[PDB]
Amino acid sequence: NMVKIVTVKTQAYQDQKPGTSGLRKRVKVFQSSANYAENFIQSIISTVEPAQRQEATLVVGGDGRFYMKEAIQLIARIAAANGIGRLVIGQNGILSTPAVSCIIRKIKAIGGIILTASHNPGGPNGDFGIKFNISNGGPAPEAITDKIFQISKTIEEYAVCPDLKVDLGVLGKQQFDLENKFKPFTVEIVDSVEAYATMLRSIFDFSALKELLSGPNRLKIRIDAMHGVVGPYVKKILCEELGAPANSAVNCVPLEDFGGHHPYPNLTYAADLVETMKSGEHDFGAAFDGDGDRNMILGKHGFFVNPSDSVAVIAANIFSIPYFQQTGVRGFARSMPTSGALDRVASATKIALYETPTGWKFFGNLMDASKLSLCGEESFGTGSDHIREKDGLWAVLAWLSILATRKQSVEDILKDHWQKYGRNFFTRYDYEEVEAEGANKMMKDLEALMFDRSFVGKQFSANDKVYTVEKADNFEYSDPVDGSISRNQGLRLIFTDGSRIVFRLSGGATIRLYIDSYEKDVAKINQDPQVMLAPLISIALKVSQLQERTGRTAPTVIT
Ligand SMILES: [Ca+2]
Repeated sequence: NMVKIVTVKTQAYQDQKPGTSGLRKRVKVFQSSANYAENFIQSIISTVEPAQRQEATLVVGGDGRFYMKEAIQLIARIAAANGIGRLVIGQNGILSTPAVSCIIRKIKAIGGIILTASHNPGGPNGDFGIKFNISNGGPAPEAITDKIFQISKTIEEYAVCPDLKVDLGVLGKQQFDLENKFKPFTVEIVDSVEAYATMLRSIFDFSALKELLSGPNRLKIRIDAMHGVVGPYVKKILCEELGAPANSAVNCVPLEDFGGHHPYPNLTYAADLVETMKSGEHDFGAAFDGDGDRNMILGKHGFFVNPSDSVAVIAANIFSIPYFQQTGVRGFARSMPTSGALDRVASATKIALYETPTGWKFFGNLMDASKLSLCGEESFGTGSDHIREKDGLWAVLAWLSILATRKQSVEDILKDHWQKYGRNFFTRYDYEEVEAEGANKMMKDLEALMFDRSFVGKQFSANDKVYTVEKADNFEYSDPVDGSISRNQGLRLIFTDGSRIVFRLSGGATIRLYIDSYEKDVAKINQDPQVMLAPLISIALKVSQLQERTGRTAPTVIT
């Protein structure tokens, strides 16, 4: 642990873009491309001014996928050589994305490097990702990721301590003396769960939750971490501390290949959990994605809570949670394609509702302005301003808190909610890997059609019901915090009855078609969703001429 600093000549790569969720490549790319990881790590660290490196701490950890520990060792060797004073690293390299955000904010780190590719498959033939978060605990913004990219493109050398090796498996402080450097390099290995659990212990009423989850008359739960990073969090918090029986923790051992499956929480990737819930034995089920910031919520018999409804239900019962009883509710937000269910709650309770373009930064900005308490995305995303990433296990404890106060089943809570606010039937059609020319033509033609002065007021017949266009545009957002203007964020068809159709191209092309059908009638709100959605789906396909432009007669995926 007495080690030399050396300078390594390297050759730059041209494709190392950090994106909004990190640099992601196949594992084999990282393995076969000389200094691929080294170059990128150096580029991140070179964004930190030399004068500020010794007093800086970086938080480092990841989702447990293959190659993670090797990448972490590399980050330590390079951080040390570059004069970064300290790393804080989760035991075994493990930290969920929400735990990283938690720890950065708690210890006032300059940021963190997260070894995750989120839900993407891992293993020797899978994907790997390197994500950079800054001092507010959230994703590095474009100005920073721009700078990292620029540096990586022309880098000709990096600094490294080749003989430095960190023991990731044992808790505590390891110090490294660097040759011809006065100050030591320090690594603190922390328990992967402790800080995050201590945070949750202050947010939620663990006494109430222990009462709910323990004993003969307990709420019966099945919580599926999909062999990813949230596993130990489930075991240590829900089972060990809150007393849920050990069987409650499903697929809660992190695996380097996530068990050979894709850790994304939806009805088909988490098919095993759904089949478990179908037996009527359990009251509540949930699944998480690989790095822990997405969640799916299930009730008895595998009743599916739509993510757009989940955030609305949490909003409508938000003072069941001690944190909000103390902060108050500062605002609500959803991404524009997410259903308008949250809006109904916000309008009725007179709380601001922010409708943002797709992406974290819009939520993070509003939170940093003390204007946003609770946010949701239709893509299984739920969060609050307790940190600056979405948080799947948090959403689960929010649901458990509501179940404890309401003393009703998941399905009955939703039925009561629909009765009170009306129901926003919702689905998302994905058309994957469509020919770009056809997708682009479809969008440009539709947008032109929508811009015509006569389009507003146009009527579309169902069947029975007539839909009337209230507004039609290509969504634009002026950020109230950083002043940026986001344009071309999705074609919106907004109907006078509270329903909407939205088309986006994904950022082969992917078309995402979102259908939001609002119904107030008692005779309609408990019908089957794809049946109730069929009229607007028909209207959407006809006005867009999607089949004509793409050759597709059906979506690839329906959620
Ligand atoms: Ca994720």
